[PDB]
Amino acid sequence: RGSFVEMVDNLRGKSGQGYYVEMTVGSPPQTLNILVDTGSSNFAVGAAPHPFLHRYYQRQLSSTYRDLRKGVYVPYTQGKWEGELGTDLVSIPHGPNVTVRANIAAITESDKFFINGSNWEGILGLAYAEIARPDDSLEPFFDSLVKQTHVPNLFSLQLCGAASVGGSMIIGGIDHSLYTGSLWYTPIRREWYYEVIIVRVEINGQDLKMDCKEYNYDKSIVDSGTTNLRLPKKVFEAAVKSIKAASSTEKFPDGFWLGEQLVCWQGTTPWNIFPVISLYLMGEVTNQSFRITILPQQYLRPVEDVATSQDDCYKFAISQSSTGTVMGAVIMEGFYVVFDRARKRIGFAVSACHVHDEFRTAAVEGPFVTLDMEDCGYN
Ligand SMILES: C[C@@]1(c2cc(NC(=O)c3ccc(C#N)cn3)ccc2F)C=CSC(N)=N1
Repeated sequence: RGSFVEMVDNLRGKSGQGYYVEMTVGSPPQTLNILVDTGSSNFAVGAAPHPFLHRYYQRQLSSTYRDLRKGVYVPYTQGKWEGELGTDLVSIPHGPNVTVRANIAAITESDKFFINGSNWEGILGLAYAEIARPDDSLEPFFDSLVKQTHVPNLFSLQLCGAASVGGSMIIGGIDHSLYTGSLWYTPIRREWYYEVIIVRVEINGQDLKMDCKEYNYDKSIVDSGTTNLRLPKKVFEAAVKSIKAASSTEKFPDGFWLGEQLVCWQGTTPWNIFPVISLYLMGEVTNQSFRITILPQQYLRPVEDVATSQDDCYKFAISQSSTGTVMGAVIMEGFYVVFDRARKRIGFAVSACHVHDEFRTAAVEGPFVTLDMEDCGYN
């Protein structure tokens, strides 16, 4: 009840490949590493020997498997998985001491879904039923967990990272050792993705003076399943233009800002020429907001596997989007993030583990006065 020591440090991963938790599926239990994804709502796992997979769900061995006799084709903007739907017994060894009958999509075909060299063989969609495939009748895992057990309807994520990353996913609660200062809550605007409303943006304290509605076009979401802070092209333009201006003692190729090239130094990174980035999020109270600030340490990520270079090369991990803002790993790694489903809100605090230097720190600050925040939501 504020201390979940068993669950601390239960996230593992590799830079650029995401965070995974260990899960078991079936009877007797088959252990699998499962990507933690707040951007989708399906629990889907490798079920055939795709050569990139360390292991896979073997239904024939599970005595508790049930077939739903339904299939599902799930495409993304590059590329896809296809699966056979069913149920089985699932548990999280370094999570609550419980077993749950949940929906499972057994992946039988894919393209560009499994990553070569990755050490995970499935995905845990933790978002809501509205975006479940094939439809909202297919209950997501977390919903099933809460319904069948006494686990409270809340989880929290401390994505730390830095070739291997680490973190904690606290199921059913909050662990206070994971954050400093105070949690600040922003409303979940609708229960499909974890949608939130950005009401103001600053670069090094400087506003952007954009219609806040632009910031949330057509959506702003919190997503552990994406690396980048992804922005709508308009906001991206204004953002980069400002980041360029804040940054203009060094010249960088246009391709770097566009994610088309890496930039390398040899630990001689001029972190301090790079501005901090602040997003004000709708608060809990009318005309009240709060501020989250990330460092260049978050949006400039080291690219490990460059055979062609002996130096330290970095990627600009702020990119343009057509699905609205994606608050991904670049954002979340600054913070302890509480997905308070019970109260339709998302909490942020400074991560006890976030990476910084002796000059600037990731911050969560409040309160602020911000009028017309409702007009910031897109309809
Ligand atoms: C379901 C999915 C998805 C997400 C991912 N996630 C990742 O590979 C990934 C990689 C690095 C990081 C980080 N940090 C997070 N996620 C892979 C496949 C996939 F289909 C679709 C697009 S974006 C999203 N939220 N989830």
